[PDB]
Formats: sequence, structure tokens, C-alpha cells
Amino acid sequence: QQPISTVATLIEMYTAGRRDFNRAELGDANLQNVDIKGSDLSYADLSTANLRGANLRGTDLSFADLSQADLQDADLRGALLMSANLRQANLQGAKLEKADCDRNTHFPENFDLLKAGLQLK
Repeated sequence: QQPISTVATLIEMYTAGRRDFNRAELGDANLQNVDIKGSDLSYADLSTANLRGANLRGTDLSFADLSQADLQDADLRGALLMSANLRQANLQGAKLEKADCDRNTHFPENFDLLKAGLQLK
């Protein structure tokens, strides 16, 4: 195997039933409105990815680089965000209720974790 490095391939495999996309290199991927719920994206590079409206429910995004990702209106409910880098992510309208984080998750500056519904882990 190899880490996935293209949208086409990610989406082809995901509908093939694959869910391990550990270490995916998708740093500038256009993933607007995709449904990849339940995928393992831990350690992925999504640093300038367009994830607007994406369904990321129940995904494992631990250690992922989402530092300047566009997550507007994305669904992250139940996702694992421990040690993820969301430092300058656009989280407007994103749904984070019951997503899990830890002391090492880097959220944006004014981001209200309580109102967002985050859980510690």
C-alpha cells in the first residue's frame, strides 16, 4: 500500500469500502461537499484543503494538519480531533458537537469550545 495523494483516488477507494486514509497527502485538495464519514484521516495533511460542506462525521483526524483548512458548514460531529492543528481553520457554521479534543488540539483564537459542544479526551 501507499498513502493516498489524490481526491479521485480517495473518493474511489472510500466508495470501495476503504476507510484507512492514514497520512493522506491532500494539503490543497478540493473536497467540497464530499461524504467520507467514518474515515481514518489521522496524520493527514489537509492544511489548505477546501472541506466546505464536507461530511466528516466520526472521522479520525488525530494529528491532522487542518491549520488553514476551509471547514465552513462541514460536519465534524463525533470526529476525533486530539492533537489536530486547526489554528487558522475557517469553522464558520461547522458542526463540532461531541467531537473529541485534547489539550494538544490547536483551535483558532476566539473559538468557543463550550458553545461548539466539544468533548475532552
